[PDB]
Amino acid sequence: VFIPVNRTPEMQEERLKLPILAEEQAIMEAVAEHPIVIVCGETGSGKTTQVPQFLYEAGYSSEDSIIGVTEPRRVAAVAMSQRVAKEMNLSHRVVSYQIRYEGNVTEETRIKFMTDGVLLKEIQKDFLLLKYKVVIIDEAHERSVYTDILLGLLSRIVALRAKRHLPLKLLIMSATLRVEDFTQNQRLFTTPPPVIKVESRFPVTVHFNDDYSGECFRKVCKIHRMLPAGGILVFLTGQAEVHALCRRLRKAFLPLHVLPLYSLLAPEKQAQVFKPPPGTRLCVVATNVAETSLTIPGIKYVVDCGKVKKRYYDRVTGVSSFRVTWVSQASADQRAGRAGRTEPGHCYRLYSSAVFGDFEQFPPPEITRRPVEDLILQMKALSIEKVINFPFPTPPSVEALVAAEELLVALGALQAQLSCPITALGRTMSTFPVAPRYAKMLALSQQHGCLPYTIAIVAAMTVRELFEELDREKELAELKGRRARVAQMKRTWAGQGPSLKLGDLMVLLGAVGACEYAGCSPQFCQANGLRYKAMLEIRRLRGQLTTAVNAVCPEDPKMQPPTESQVTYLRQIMAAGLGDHLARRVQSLDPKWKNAYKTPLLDDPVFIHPSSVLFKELPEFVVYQEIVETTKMYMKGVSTVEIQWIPSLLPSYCQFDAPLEEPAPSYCPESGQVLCHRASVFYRVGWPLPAVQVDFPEGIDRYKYFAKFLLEGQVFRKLASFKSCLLSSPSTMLKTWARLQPRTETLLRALVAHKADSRDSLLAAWKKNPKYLLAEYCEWLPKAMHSDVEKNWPPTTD
RNA sequence: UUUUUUUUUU
Repeated sequence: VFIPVNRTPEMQEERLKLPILAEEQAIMEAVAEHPIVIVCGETGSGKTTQVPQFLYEAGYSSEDSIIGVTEPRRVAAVAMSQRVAKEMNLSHRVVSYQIRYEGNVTEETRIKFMTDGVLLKEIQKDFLLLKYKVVIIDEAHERSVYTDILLGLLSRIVALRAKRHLPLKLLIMSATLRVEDFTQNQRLFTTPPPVIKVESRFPVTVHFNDDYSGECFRKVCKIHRMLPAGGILVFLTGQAEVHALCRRLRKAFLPLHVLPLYSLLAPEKQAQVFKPPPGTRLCVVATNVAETSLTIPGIKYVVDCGKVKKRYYDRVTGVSSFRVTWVSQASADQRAGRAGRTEPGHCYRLYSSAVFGDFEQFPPPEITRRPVEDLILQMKALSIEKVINFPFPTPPSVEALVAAEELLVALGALQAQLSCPITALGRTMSTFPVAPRYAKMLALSQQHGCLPYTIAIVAAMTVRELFEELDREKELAELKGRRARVAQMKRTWAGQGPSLKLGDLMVLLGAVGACEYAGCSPQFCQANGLRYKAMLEIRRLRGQLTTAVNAVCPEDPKMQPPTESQVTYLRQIMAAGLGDHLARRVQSLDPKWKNAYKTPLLDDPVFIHPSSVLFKELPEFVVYQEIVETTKMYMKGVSTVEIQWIPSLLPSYCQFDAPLEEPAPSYCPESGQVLCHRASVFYRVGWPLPAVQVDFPEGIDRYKYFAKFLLEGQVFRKLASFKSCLLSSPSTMLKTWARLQPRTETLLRALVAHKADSRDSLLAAWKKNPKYLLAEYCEWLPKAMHSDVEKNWPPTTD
């Protein structure tokens, strides 16, 4: 049971400062008595660090059974692993972190810190989480997509483990007080788990009072002249406000060190905030990064916009947009908490006391605001067929769940309309750590040696804000030259000719290749307008994407430039990934459509993005990565599609009239199926598409054509020897002068009975009984031949 | 056709 730690005297006093220590036996008694415990403790409560220690003291860690702790951030995983390992007297062999592309875990590991996504991937490998006896899910109040999928899954895992008489304990740790979606949720936890509230210790003063930027300049002005020396933090909506206020404040200046903070800021400039100020007071203009991501020790006065920037996905169109709205009360309070963490602090809210009540208490969960295809593909891999049966803490919209299954079926991830389970292709995609669209690109890309190219493109698309912003006399020319420098570079990476057809996606590839060519130089990144932090993240992601692919397909990471054929094959892999994102140029009217494109998903005209390399080229068909609305509805991530590609690449999105007699249907040896040329038209828009070789539609005519090719020996080459001796032509399966011939019906009926319209279908039928078509096939040969046929009847080897 | 990303987990 009990396990020692050997506390050092100096860390003892610190540890005793935190409040949760008093309630240790209370939390440990709850954990023993209940299967699931919810621990609610504000920042500084020390719950995250100490609760794994308590359970370690109670002996939950063991050989097969360890304590796990899941976190939203990578940083919080590693940092927490280190702090606990030092707060206890234990090696990082015992207390470890696992994050995306780094590791710390050993058989010695008894407390494991991890990101929520890492736990999900373990749930894929073993759904029972046998290697865990306790799982702690921390920062549940953040309600990230992975916390939600984890909480719903673990309720089932806890149940499955319990009936196996191997109890798994789940502890849910929340900084905020409200857990209604957990306690009141009948589907998630049939019995409301006990809720433990831990108080913690530096009070925050809140002051209530068109453009939030102006008042903030005033507030920062008024505070600074008036109040004692202490850190100033201002929350602003976006980067340009941050820069507008910093330059404005620098112009304004007794002491003041002005530092702008935003997530994409260069890590060097970022770091300036934490270090204390050089007769100069600290005032930092920041986005939400200061609210959670960064903790600034010297801050004593915060000024609050009252406004957040968020990204909204339109379900009908699929389109994304960036809008500014009122903060949540919890976001408003948490921003205030930043003010007074190591001294009494001041929060001045630029909204009225009345406005604060108008705020939505809790921000909407991140799952409801975005496509959920990645999760459902994960859920389908765990055999969760009925998505609505899943116990979402907050369920996503119906249209969101229906859209996802439509996309995942369209990629081939989910089979077949009564149900759609994961496919073999869908199962291997589930392993890849990227969105299922790019996941299919990866699975599709295992050919022509462009796999590292596609891995690089996908990695460059998955990363956010690849290119440095560089926006908003002699100083303007320095900045303006940089833009022309980066634009010229973007064009240089994307060649002219077939290379330019890959467009923006080629520009990402050429950016990744050029960066790796210079050994990912920070000098190179600043020279060519690439972002250094993003480029490193690109490199790490390519590594993890390359290792994952090797698991699926047994077979030099930093690459060499592609040949023209490779670039066009890259175009086809990308178009197949982005099938739902196809636009056609308009030619015929309204002045709004002069250079526009039309996409079936939305009525409005869409345009190539002005910074895109395909902007002036304006090809007739493109696939876009995403559509973002600002002033117009713009296509970003654009690549060219050759119109004839569409039916062979995106057959699910097309509608074919009838199979064509000219050219006549053929048999495909690789597929094992009947092919035919079919004319097609895109589903909602009505775009005419040429006739191309496509699989023959399922139907009674398909069986006839397959039966013809089988008798000719094309389907199975063992039967090909007999083709000379057949009594009537194989052609009589389609049409015959001998109407009363029974030969053709008997073969066709037997084929229908076993749904044998393909090599794989018939080969399957021969497993269930290997003499399946023997009688019927013999009907087509003279009797003397029958015995030799039966002797080698399976016309398949193996 | 003319560029206006908040924040983060595999």
